[PDB]
Amino acid sequence: PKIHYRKDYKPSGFIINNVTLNINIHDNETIVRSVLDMDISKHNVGEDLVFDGVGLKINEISINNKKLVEGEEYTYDNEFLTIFSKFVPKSKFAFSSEVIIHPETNYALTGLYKSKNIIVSQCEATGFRRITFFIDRPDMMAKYDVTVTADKEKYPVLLSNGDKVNEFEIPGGRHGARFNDPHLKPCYLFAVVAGDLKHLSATYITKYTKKKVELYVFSEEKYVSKLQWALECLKKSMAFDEDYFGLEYDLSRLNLVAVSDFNVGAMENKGLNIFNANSLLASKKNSIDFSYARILTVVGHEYFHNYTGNRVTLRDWFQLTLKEGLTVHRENLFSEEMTKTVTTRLSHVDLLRSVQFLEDSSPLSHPIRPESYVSMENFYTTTVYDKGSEVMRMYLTILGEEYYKKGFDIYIKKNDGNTATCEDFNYAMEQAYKMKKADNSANLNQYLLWFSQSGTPHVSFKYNYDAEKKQYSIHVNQYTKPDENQKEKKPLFIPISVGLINPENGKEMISQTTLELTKESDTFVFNNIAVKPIPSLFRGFSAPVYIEDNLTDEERILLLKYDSDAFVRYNSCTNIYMKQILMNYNEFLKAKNEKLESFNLTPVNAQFIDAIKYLLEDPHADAGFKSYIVSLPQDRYIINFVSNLDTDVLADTKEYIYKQIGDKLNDVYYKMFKSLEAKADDLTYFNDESHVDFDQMNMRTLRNTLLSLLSKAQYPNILNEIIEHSKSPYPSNWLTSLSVSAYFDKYFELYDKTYKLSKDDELLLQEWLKTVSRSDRKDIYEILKKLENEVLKDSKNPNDIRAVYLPFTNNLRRFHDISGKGYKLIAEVITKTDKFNPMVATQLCEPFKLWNKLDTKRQELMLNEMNTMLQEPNISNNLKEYLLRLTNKL
Ligand SMILES: Cc1cccc(CNC(=O)N[C@H](CC(C)C)C(=O)NO)c1
Ligand SMILES: [Mg+2]
Ligand SMILES: [Mg+2]
Ligand SMILES: [Mg+2]
Ligand SMILES: [Zn+2]
Repeated sequence: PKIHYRKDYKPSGFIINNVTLNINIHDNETIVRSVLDMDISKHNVGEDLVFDGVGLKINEISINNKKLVEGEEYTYDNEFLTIFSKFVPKSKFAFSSEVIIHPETNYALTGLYKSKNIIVSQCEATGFRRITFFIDRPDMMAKYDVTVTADKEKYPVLLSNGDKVNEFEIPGGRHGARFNDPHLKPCYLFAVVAGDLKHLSATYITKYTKKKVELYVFSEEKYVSKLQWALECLKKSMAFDEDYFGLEYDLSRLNLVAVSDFNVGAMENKGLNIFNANSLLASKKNSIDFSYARILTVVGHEYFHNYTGNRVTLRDWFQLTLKEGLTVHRENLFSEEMTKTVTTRLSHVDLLRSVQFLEDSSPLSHPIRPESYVSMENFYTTTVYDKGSEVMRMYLTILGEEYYKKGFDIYIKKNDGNTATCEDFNYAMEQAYKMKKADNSANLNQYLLWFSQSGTPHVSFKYNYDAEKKQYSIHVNQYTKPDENQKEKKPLFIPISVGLINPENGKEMISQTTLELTKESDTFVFNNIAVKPIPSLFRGFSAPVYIEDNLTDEERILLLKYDSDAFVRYNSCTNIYMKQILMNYNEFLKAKNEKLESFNLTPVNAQFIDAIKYLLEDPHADAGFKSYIVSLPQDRYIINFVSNLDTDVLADTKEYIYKQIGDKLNDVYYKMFKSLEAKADDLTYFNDESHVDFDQMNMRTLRNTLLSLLSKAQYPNILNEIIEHSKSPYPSNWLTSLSVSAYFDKYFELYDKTYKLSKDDELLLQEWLKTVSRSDRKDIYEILKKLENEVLKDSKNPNDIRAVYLPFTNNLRRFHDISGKGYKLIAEVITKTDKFNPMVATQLCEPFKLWNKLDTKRQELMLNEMNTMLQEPNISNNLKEYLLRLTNKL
């Protein structure tokens, strides 16, 4: 395989200053004419001029109006256009090409493609080369003049980046529009859209310079009614970047556009952000609650890239985390601010410690700045994004808000209009650190290990209290497991946000403080500690690590009830559940393997259950928080703690724990389910697509979590409640009625009822598909076949394929059926999908990432299917690299 290495970065021998494009859309072809105004750089050594260009049909090639001929002045192999050096000018020159491409058959959704009746582009990372020839790498920055032409009836709205400088008619019922983007950019930020689009618009006035910006949001006509919340979230995003970061938008217009067929969430093309419709479009009668959160985060994310990615871009793709990690951190800050609910930060932590920790213990483990790749696309990972965000967030923890803001401003100004590297960011943060420490010898050189070292650190603690001296010590150790990336792991700079709780009264004993652990181990000592405390460690989840608190369950319960920090409270609960899960798992496992006729199970701690009841009954405690405490840890979290995991044993473990707690709490759960109804399902704001009450949404979440618990329990007459719930105007509620009815004969009636409610809205139907797919049904395999035949059919829409299959893959009992039939079904979907969309096929590989954590029969079955996929003729480079890495061959 062709391997690119971070250390081998070199600047190009060429410069592209201006790009002038004419994109002429017709029914069965698009013609792209492109002039590149180029020059020779100071790094040039008279090399051949090599352009990326994939799947292009060449009409003509010229340099300075001299036609070039295949075999004589150039070669083209369908991937690279090579202009022999004799024909490459030695000073400024014009390169012209005209190629033909076919969006109407581009089902890979990269380059220029058709999504329903909209023509749209996706260029990040390597898509621009599928539109026209270029030196397709992010350090090749240029200014763009783009003309789009098309049939006017079919494609009345034409957009590209930047200012629309002209619009004109063309004979034969066509028309054109010309765009000028004045900001230098890499080609990955180019976009064009053509469609029969409708819009909502508003004018935003910037805070400092009072610049008028016209905001447009666009969709197909059918769904124009679903654009309003996106527009509001854009206004919120713009205000937040002004208010926190002092950053103002930099063009007269910003367009956001929803398309039905999109590989991921959205894309930050300058002035022309393009979204998966599931991440831009909602209405309260037609969307579940989680859509509102998702749109807020994704709009925010793309908007924040306008500085972190666009105005300051990447030197090379190994720097991906510099824009994605930093943008996710900005997006998280924004979301926390907008929602004002503690469950926001918790949700980010839950995702990291489940999916990202799994990745980091897998054969796919990489540092947030990888050292190599074959397909850069396989590095758009939860590591690069979510661990990257936690690495970006630790700078804020270490510096505090004022000095963090200073460092960020150093970075953003210094590198404006240019490329940057992770080192540039660390250098800016290090300038702030020196100022904070008032010591120009302080440095953050150790911090760089967070970019280069893979794997999750393990941090463990020991405590000692001397009552005569009123003196308390916290001794801390860190360990990272050696791996394929580093055989010897070095200690990191780990910030440990800490409090100390008095167990006698539940109160805070110290000003919160941040311990800076820089060695493999260290002991932090506190004086004037009046009684033995219970430590409150890694407040806010202050570093991306495995925490071993070495606390008793009695101490954990005291923190769950009385600590101030939502993460420590949640983590203390998590830890009590993990101790129980591992103990019961081992009990069940021994019983199974020893074929015992009788055995014991350790009961769930009765004081913990009493604590759960106390919190649930507190009318002043948070509804969202409550929903986390009655839920066991996610399976992907649990599996980080078990080797050779028997998934059936784990399923039996979780069922036993849930049943123990419900046997004590179900009546509490029912009383709460009823008592929360009035406030949860209040219709204030039901017609207001500009405002969401996130606390009220967390109440619905709690109700729906409780309803699931009671339904699984067969609580008496709960079917009555399920049927009433299916009549609620909130889709979150009526789709929950379908999933919780899985435990009853009424499931197929609710399946039909909710289908009819869902089938006329593309996105609501996809949410119905997910609801069916995750249903806890013994007959799930026959239900999947019914979805395939009756609803999915031949769809190539990634959202339809993902909706049908991914939730089902999280069904611990059924997906991991010891026959292997679950593994076979998903492997067939992967292979099928790879024939037209390699990026989506690699997404669908997700359940296989934990293969080497499973018991040896399941390991063998997963491995069999992975190797079968690898044998498929014409397997994509994306899928083949992924699977070779995952199976320890690469
Ligand atoms: C964790 C993670 C891995 C890969 C991709 C994503 C995010 N979904 C997106 O929409 N990502 C895009 C990538 C573009 C190249 C489409 C993004 O970062 N938009 O800013 C998450
Ligand atoms: Mg082609
Ligand atoms: Mg997010
Ligand atoms: Mg469709
Ligand atoms: Zn992004």
